[PDB]
Amino acid sequence: SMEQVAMELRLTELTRLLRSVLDQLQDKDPARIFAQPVSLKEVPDYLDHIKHPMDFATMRKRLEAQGYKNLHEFEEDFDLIIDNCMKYNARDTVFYRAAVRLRDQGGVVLRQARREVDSIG
Ligand code: NA
Repeated sequence: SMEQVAMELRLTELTRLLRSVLDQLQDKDPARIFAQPVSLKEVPDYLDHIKHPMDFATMRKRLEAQGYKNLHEFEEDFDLIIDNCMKYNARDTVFYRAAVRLRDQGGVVLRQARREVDSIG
């Protein structure tokens, strides 16, 4: 049907906006601390601590599979990256600190993306 295509055209444009959002968020992690999943070979106990791991490459594969229905789902994944890090790592570490900064710097970008999504559809 013609409805399904118009929907697919919107999902596609939502994917195009979320791609740009993802690039802007990832630019706020120049150290690439959140680039890739936490290594289970290197932190073998990680899953005893963190039940839902997340990272920017894993978000990217979901993004390109058009697996984000809306901005809320996308934000959930971003928040996981931050919240996981802040639990596993103590306050006085470079990792915890990198998350706090990513959160603060990401808020501006997510603020405007919420307006652009409401505004465009
Ligand atoms: Na902790």
